[PDB]
Amino acid sequence: QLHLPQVLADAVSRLVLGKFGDLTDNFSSPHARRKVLAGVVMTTGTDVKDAKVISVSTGTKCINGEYMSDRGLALNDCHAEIISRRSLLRFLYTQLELYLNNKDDQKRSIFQKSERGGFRLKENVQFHLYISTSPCGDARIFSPHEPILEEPADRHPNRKARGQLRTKIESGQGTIPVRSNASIQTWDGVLQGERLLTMSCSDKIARWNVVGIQGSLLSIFVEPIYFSSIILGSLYHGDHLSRAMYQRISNIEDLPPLYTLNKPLLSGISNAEARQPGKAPNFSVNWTVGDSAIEVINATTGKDELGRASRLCKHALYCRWMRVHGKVPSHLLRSKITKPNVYHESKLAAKEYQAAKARLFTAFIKAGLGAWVEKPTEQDQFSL
Amino acid sequence: KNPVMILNELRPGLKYDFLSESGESHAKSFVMSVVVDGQFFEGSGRNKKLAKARAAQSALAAIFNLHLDQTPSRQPIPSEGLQLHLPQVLADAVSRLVLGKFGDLTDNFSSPHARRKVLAGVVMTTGTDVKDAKVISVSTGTKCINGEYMSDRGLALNDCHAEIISRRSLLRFLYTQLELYLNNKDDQKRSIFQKSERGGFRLKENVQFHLYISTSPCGDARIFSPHEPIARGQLRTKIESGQGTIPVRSNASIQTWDGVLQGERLLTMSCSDKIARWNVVGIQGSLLSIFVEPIYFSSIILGSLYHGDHLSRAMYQRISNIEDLPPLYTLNKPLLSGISNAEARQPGKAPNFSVNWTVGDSAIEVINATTGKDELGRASRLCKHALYCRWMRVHGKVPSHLLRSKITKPNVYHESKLAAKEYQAAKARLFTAFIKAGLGAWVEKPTEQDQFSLT
RNA sequence: GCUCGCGAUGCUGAGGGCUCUGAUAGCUACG
RNA sequence: CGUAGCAUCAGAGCCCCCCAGCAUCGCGAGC
Ligand SMILES: O=P(O)(O)O[C@H]1[C@H](OP(=O)(O)O)[C@@H](OP(=O)(O)O)[C@H](OP(=O)(O)O)[C@@H](OP(=O)(O)O)[C@H]1OP(=O)(O)O
Ligand SMILES: O=P(O)(O)O[C@H]1[C@H](OP(=O)(O)O)[C@@H](OP(=O)(O)O)[C@H](OP(=O)(O)O)[C@@H](OP(=O)(O)O)[C@H]1OP(=O)(O)O
Ligand code: NA
Ligand SMILES: [Zn+2]
Ligand SMILES: [Zn+2]
Repeated sequence: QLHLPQVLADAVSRLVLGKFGDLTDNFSSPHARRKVLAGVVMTTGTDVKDAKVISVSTGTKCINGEYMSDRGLALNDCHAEIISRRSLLRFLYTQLELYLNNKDDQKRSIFQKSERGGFRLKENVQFHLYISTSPCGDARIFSPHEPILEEPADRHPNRKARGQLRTKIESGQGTIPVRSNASIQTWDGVLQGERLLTMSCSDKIARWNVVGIQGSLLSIFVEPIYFSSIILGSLYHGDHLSRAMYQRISNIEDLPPLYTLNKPLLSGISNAEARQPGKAPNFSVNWTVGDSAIEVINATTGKDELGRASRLCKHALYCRWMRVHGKVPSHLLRSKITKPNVYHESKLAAKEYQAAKARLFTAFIKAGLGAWVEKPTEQDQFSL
Repeated sequence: KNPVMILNELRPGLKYDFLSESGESHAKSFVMSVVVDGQFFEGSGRNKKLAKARAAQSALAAIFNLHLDQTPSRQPIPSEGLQLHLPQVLADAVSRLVLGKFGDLTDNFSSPHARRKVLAGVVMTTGTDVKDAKVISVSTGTKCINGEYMSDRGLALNDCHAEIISRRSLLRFLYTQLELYLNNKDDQKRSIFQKSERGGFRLKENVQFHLYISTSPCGDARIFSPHEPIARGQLRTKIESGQGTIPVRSNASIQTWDGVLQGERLLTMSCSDKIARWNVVGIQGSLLSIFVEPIYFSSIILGSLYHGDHLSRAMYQRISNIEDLPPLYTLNKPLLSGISNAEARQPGKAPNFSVNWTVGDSAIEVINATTGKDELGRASRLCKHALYCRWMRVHGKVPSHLLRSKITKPNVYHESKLAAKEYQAAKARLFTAFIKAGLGAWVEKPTEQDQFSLT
């Protein structure tokens, strides 16, 4: 009921589990089967009374190359922790609309207006990420197993494999370094059979630890937001996790003025979670506070089982962003740059988020850790 | 509704024969057959139930009327003279023929070179029957030469994407056909060429070439989403490493030979764009155009990744604004079809070699895609030097008054090419059409590569 | 300490095949 | 009113084949 780091971790684990149970008919629903669960919890104080479960999700798979959407209707990455961040973005958009509904609703929105233009979180509002296991890539690859009291730390931390950017590789096991032989995916290349490379969860969480979790579109309204803590339900290796999350790019420099290399609390839970039996389900559930029920997405297609777009896809998010843009006065924008109303350009209007991304990519390259691998440029050239 | 189930309700006593299996892992291919009302049908797929469902598809479509029609899966018919059969049946015939001949050249798909990502081929039609179609050439490959291996003297291939190799081996077929006409007064009836009223030669009537590619060609014809089938036509260049393409920016300088080893790479055009180019200046190239009138593909069959709207854009529609073309040149609008038993995607690395074979060769030639030369470092039969040698042989034989464009004592490859006045003018109009459509400059590779001579 | 080459034992998303079980939509046959 | 037999999903069991990294250990070499 109080908040020192271990009981905070145990509390967020408790909360995400319990919310998941409520949404799955006390874990009796067919959509309770999972190999990885992840969740976001918001805190407003030292009291579990004030702590609320912002989102929950599951999933261990990414999209098949054939199913990338040139309209932003599919989910590329259904690892449970990626999905939980996207559900958090739905919550952030909803809180912006709650804010500017009327001057009486504004006091219940988590945002205020900011001295530097745009909007920011109100004080002592924090976000905690929970994952039932360690994130693929640098935080996991070297030790995919529960730790032991006997020699817990890494015996070879100076190997060049340590810290490397690594891609999930379509149809292959493992997470693969960005070998210096090629770095450009092409849309036609991938449809043909080049395997879709998707940066590992450890790398995405490092990137969120530089540019914030709110993405580029939301940064046009809101100052960057960062996870206060990362809590792992099993497979917690501290040296590996802290390497993966921030310590490998401490060489980053020249970040634009609100951005920083965030170093959230990392922690495991008291009673580590149990490896779930059975095959891993091919679906991913997701829930954001203020939803009546879970949404279930087929991870390999990026869409629900009837083929509808997720409330979490590029296109739905873009639509949320436009709803808010329409209600935001021109003077209150964090960027007055004008860009056409296509997903890719609208993102380019986040000039200093883009600059931050550049410093990130440079830090990895200078560090010898490889060049970040992006999606085919055609992925984001769509309109509403 | 599921085809196997519908056919079971129709003819409940179903025996499906399992015709054995090919490949392993993702390159698995099963074939499943059934006999309905006396006729014998086939289906191909990665897994038995898909092969079975496609056999049942052939069944219900052949014995009864068609099936589901997604719409992008249905095909643009050609510009005029809808000659050769139903579009789908011609498509499936062509794809079977190329796939068969590839089997023949690879000891029924067992040889080490049978493993491939893209298979392409050219098939010649001479009548309305599909009995006397004939495979002219067969090729594979999805890689290009590295600039470290380009030749100042014409001994290396630049581009080994399957369809490009297919066209060049076609050119070998065309030199052979002219040599056939010339070397004996009687072999003219056997040839595909005849003398042209405008001078030079032209193809005999109803001789058509059909291009087959196991996938939509790289570049603009592939920039779309296969499962949302309901988008701007830029030019693109192949990238330094691996398959696929990126669009060109019009403001980048044209290449100069040493300076594109020092700086920006020696970029090569995407297959979608090269095939639009072929739809304007024809497939025979410039040298052959000194001897022959322009030749055009009549069909383009895609063994997978077919979508009618985007293929149409990439092949002709995106330069429908071209005008002022030389005599005999046109914007060719061929048939665009997919096939019934479409190929599955095989995620994985593309092989490093390119197989090529023309009708008349006795065995495949295996080229290292990255060196543009064969297994033993020799120049292939397709490189610029060898083709110019064929062309010079043919120039030694044509009387000077039969040349469609006058040239005497040819010495330099580039000079001989420049002699093709009208072809170079059609090339100029194609480049103009692309620029004025807002789609980009053609990346002309440095012409110092063509400053060489036979001896 | 690392890197490179060779070797060994394991670890960690695809494809394929076969068997069982429940539904759902069918289709026959018989009393 | 039942039983038997002849596409979908959904779950379970037994196999085969990848994947390109990673761990641990050996051998040779270089820094
Ligand atoms: O991490 P994910 O949840 O999978 O989504 C991200 C996100 O794109 P979307 O929020 O539009 O889906 C990034 O965009 P930002 O949030 O940083 O604005 C984008 O990176 P870019 O903005 O630089 O395009 C990145 O795509 P990429 O992999 O090309 O970096 C993409 O990750 P995935 O492509 O793996 O979904
Ligand atoms: O089949 P490709 O590999 O695409 O070869 C063509 C062909 O070159 P060669 O005939 O010497 O092999 C073209 O020549 P023509 O058929 O038009 O005579 C030439 O175009 P030029 O007319 O400008 O020589 C073009 O090169 P480019 O892209 O520079 O126009 C070149 O394609 P590659 O250069 O990519 O091999
Ligand atoms: Na990107
Ligand atoms: Zn992950
Ligand atoms: Zn190509």
